Amino acid sequence: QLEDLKQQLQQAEEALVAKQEVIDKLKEEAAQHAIVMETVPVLKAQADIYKADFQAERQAREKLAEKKELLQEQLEQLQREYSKL
Amino acid sequence: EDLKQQLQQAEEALVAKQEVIDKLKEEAAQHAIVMETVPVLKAQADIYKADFQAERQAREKLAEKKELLQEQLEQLQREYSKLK
Repeated sequence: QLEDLKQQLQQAEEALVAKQEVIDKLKEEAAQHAIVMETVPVLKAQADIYKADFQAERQAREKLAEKKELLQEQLEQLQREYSKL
Repeated sequence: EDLKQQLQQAEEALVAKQEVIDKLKEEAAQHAIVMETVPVLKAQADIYKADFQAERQAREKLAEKKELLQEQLEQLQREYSKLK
């Protein structure tokens, strides 16, 4: 006749929570997905700070490097005069 | 008494729940793509930190040579004017 009038819940509830399955499975996948998502803003942060820091170190080296040969241009002309002893 | 006045709820939740299953899949999507951003972001970090450490090396290393260089220009200024 029709025994699935109020017997088709026997399939509705059998999927109804084989779907909160996926919601909980997914939800914990989401947990670890957002943990690795925590990686990138820092990795971005490290790149852009270490580039700036590298540039500052170049600059400061440069600033030092001029003095190294400026000061060594003086040892060539003072030492030439310590040649006629 | 068979008035399924509650299968209309045994599906208003089923629907909500595959609704949420899908919101998750699109959320899981945008994650899975940005997860690709990482070998690149690591590669740049890895390098900007390696090179930055290297410049500190040469800056340090250069600062040392420079201070031996004033040690030669000084001990020479006491030595050239000890004569004159």
